[PDB]
Amino acid sequence: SNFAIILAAGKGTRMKSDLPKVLHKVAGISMLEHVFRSVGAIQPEKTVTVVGHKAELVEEVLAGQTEFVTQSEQLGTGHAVMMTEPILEGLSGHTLVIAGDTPLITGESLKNLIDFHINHKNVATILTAETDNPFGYGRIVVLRIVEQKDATDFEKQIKEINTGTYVFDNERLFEALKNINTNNAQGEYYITDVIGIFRETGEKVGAYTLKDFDESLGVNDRVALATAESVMRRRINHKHMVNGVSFVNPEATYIDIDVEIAPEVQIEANVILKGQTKIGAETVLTNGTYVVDSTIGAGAVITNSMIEESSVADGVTVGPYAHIRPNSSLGAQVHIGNFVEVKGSSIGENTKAGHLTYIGNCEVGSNVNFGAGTITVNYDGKNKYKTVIGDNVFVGSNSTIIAPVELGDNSLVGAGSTITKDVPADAIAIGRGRQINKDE
Amino acid sequence: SNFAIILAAGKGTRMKSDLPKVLHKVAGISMLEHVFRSVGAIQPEKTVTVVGHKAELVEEVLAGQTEFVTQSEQLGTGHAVMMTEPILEGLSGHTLVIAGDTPLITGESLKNLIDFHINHKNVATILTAETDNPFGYGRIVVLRIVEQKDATDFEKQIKEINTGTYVFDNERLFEALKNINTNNAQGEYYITDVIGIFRETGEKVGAYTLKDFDESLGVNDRVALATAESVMRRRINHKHMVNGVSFVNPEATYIDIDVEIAPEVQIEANVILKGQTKIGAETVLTNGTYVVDSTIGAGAVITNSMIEESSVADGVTVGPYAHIRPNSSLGAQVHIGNFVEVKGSSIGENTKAGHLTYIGNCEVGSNVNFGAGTITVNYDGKNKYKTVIGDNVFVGSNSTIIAPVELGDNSLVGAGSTITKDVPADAIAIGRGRQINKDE
Amino acid sequence: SNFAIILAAGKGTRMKSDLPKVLHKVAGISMLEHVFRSVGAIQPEKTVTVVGHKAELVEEVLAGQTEFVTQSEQLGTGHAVMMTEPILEGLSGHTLVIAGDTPLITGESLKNLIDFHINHKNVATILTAETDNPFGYGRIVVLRIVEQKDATDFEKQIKEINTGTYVFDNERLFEALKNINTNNAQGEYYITDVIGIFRETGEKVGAYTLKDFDESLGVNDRVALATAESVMRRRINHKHMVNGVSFVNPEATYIDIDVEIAPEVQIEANVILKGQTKIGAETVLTNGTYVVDSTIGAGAVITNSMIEESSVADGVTVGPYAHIRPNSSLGAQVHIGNFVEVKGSSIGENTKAGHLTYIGNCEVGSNVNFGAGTITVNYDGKNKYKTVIGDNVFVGSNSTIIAPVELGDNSLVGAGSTITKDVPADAIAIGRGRQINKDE
Ligand SMILES: [Ca+2]
Ligand SMILES: [Ca+2]
Ligand SMILES: [Ca+2]
Ligand SMILES: [Ca+2]
Repeated sequence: SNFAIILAAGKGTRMKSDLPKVLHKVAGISMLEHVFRSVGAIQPEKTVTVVGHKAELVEEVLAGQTEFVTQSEQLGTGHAVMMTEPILEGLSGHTLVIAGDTPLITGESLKNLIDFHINHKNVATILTAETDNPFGYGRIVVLRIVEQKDATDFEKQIKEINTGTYVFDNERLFEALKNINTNNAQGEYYITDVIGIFRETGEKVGAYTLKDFDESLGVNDRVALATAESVMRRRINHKHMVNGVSFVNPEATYIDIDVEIAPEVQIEANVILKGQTKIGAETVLTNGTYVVDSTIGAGAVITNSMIEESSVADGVTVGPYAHIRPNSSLGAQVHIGNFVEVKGSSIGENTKAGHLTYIGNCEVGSNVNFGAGTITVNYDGKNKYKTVIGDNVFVGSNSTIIAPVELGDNSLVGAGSTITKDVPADAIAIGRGRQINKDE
Repeated sequence: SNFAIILAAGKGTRMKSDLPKVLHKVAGISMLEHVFRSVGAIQPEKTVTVVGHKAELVEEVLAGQTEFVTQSEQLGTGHAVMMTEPILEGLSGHTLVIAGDTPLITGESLKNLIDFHINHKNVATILTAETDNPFGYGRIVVLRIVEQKDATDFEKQIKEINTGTYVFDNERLFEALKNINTNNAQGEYYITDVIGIFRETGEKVGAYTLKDFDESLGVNDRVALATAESVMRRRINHKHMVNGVSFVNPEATYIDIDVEIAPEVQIEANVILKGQTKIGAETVLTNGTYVVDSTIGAGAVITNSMIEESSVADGVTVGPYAHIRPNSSLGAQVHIGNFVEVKGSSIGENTKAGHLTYIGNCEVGSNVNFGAGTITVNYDGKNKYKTVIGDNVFVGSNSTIIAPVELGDNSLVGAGSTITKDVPADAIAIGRGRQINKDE
Repeated sequence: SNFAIILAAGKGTRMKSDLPKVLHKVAGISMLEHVFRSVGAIQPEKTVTVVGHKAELVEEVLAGQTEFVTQSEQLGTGHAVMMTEPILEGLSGHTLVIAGDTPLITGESLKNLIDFHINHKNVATILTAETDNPFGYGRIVVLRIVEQKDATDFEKQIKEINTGTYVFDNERLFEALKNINTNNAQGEYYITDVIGIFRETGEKVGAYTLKDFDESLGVNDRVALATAESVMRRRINHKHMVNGVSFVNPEATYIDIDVEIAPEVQIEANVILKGQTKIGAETVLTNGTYVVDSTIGAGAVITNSMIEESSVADGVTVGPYAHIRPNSSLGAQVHIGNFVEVKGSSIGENTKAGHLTYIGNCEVGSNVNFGAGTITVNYDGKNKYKTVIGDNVFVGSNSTIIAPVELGDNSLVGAGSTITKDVPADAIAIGRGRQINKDE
């Protein structure tokens, strides 16, 4: 009963990019994916995306749930939708035609668009909006969509404009296109021509007006791309605020569309949350914090730090200026202070690494203490090695732990030491020279 | 002659918080405290705050200057103000009734509110404002405050709305409430009912209209809380700019309400100043700088750094990426470079710690030089120790100074050394091994 | 044929600064320089800047291309322009009179201003604009410029105001001033008085209206200075976006007026680019990145780092939290990780310094590897020294390389070592003590 056609064929030269226009991201995902998500709201029985230049590229990612069709020749929107003929020809119902570059339209508006369509038995309904600066846009007279050039000194005053989003009765849509194309006397034909045909035939043409004009934004250049990110950012942050998350400045906090955040979390300005990130209850995120594809538990405090593809338990304190790199896990109540880098290591609960430390490829136990300046070495030039540090070990400041090596439970390393051999449990490893003063 | 009643009883379920609503902060202090500060402007002979859930909590901080009264049962604003009867009953004068959730109202407006009250001998004056979207708010007809539901197809057009802030003649206020409550035929009664009673009795009811509608904002959820921080931020930064402080972007700089800043200071965007912080003349604060409960002198340059509960003299340069922790003091012209952490230490003038260094619990003299990579160790596992470093000492790069220990004036430590014993004045301490090459 | 007079004499007491008002910067250069750049658009045969207090200071920088004249006495704008008499007296043509504190006016508007001037043969044309809050500004009746005080209950309604920018026929301009000054019966005389004289004489006085009122902004205090930076920031970022640069938030990115950025560059919010900075194609700049007077190549990724007066080749990755200091050069595909400081050193291609490292005054070859914690020492107290590190050298973690010293190609340093003597090619230098365990 409901069908959807997504127009996603290049031609976006104002973007000054080699990437297909619809692949440019907005709050974490491509414009095309935001459009697929809105389209899902109408629960279309079938969906077809017309692609073009770098066709496979657009398919080489956001594929699967959707049928694709390629157009090797660009002859306008009419032609583009004509390329979906092989799949929608004959079926009865309602067909939504939408551009892959209008990422701000919501599922709720698409739905209101169809409802209106049916509630008036229209043959075609134009999604429209009102602006005080109609310049350029096609004007809505419903009788006909007058273009800017073909507009009369009078018509150039119509506030209501065409958003380029439509709903047509599937049977008549392909008919009109088939017709226009042959008796067009021109090469390229636009989808708005079909609106012209229903005018001739006296068929019913409705128009749904959007409440918010800004949701109709079509992205043609990077100025409109930034505007899209601005609206999407406000939308995302608004939902988080209604859900109990505090923002010092929601106009300057950057949270991707799929990030999950528990109520009571507090977010200072200029925090960045990307990908599949998740934040537990009562966690505090301070200015400069940057988190990507990670999980942060409840009661944590992340201070001006960078966390990537890692997991952080409840009550962890990180920062300021720490870097938690891929595949690290920080156990409950762990503390990572300033200028510490943790990479590919698991760290047991209550362990502390408060300063200028590098921990890579280690399995670390609980209640371990890393003195300021501790460095793990697990790279020789071609191969890496792992290090095991037991529970309750004390690693003196400015030490160098050279892997492969193991430190047993409760062992201790003296400051300034260089460890090259296993240190047994309860032992004490020292590898530093003796001090020698010299008067005058 | 002037009395004030502050309504601060829970019921804020849209906040999704376990903290009493009025305790949520805006620019450094609770909404309740911003309201107390505005209220002080009318110089009320007596002030009473009606609290409720977590009553003690609200008292367990912002107490002292104000009388509190608890309401174990929530039966509306009428009931809430009725709880202050034991204290304001009988007194003559003017009584301001204000919610603890309207933190943007200024003392100047409260004052204009009273003046208006007296200048018209009103019995009650409603603080009002005009908006183009009156939906939801009580409409002002002065005759009566028509609610959204009880509003006629006509009345729902009144632009002027009720802010919920009022001034009543104290004697008649408690009378009407006492009355309504008994012949109410209902449990809960609203303070706006008193406006209804004065209508019956034909008493004079005025209305003061605020010039700025946004100052009337009542905070019910975290979206309005962010709006309150946005307005308060602009207000605070505006005053600093009029006072000679330059801001690269005052819409994105976060300065708490009590921070003091001398004229000629320059502030880049995204700087955060909290608590009792004070900044001296001509100081430059760059992007990312975060200062809490600290004092910074004149002529300093703080570059992307974090400073907490410390004192910084004139001409100090800090950063980028340095962390000055609690109870540290940096003398005149001291320089702390990148990746340096200073914790609980005093540092004499002209001393320099330019790179990757950790200085904790030390008393440091003047003209000292910390080579890159120097680490102080004053933690054994259960106990801490102090270190004294005299004037003009040179601490070679990558050294480890293990406390307790002392370095005498003009002494010197060789790079890569580990110091465990006192180093006498003018001496030279070395604790590093010898280098051994190996051909091929 | 075209002449220009720039009014830049102090009197800006609301700025609370000891610097001449026009010297305050906006997006990297003084307000005066933005005005010179707009003025150049009219291609003036001669340009004269009237200075005053700290006269030399204004000349001690933005000099050269312009004639200066000092006024030791402040008797108004009429007097100020009278000081340029010695140079413009007698010449025929058109003379633009503009204040050094209106940095937002564009060259395109100045040009439209002259065109209008000539297209109407006016004797004088007032650059005007319309605002809904004319309060304070001089009203435009063209007949006369009525001031706020001398305005009639009616005139105080004129929406069109005087921007203080004018074009006069050079011959008549000095005539009227010469006249007014003698029969003024007052000390100070304003340039708007000349508009009064042409009214008496019945001469033609036109007015060009600006499309954007905000471009007329005169900066008198730091609140308007921030507004100027806000408009200039939007203008600069807009041009970059039209040119192919992506901005996550162009309202919070700080790019100086002369920074050059190649298309396809991606810029996260809160990035700062200053001075003569240049960014190559497809480079990614993340939140917190701060670049000053540097060149970054194509395909680089700068993550939250500070780069000053340096050069960075193609494919370099820097950050997070690295500091590249003055006079450093990073070769192609070099990698500088977190907490690394590079100062005055050249670094060959593919070299890697991934953690907690300080590299100063070194010449480093290609394919070198700096293990975490490596420190170069080239400071003794009064003198500095250089270090040469050949190609393919491996510098073990936590080492100390003490200059002057040299490491030959393919040599290697063992971790925890202190190097004080040259290390020959293919050799292996070790300077660490031996580890000694201790049971229980
Ligand atoms: Ca274990
Ligand atoms: Ca001393
Ligand atoms: Ca070579
Ligand atoms: Ca070290």
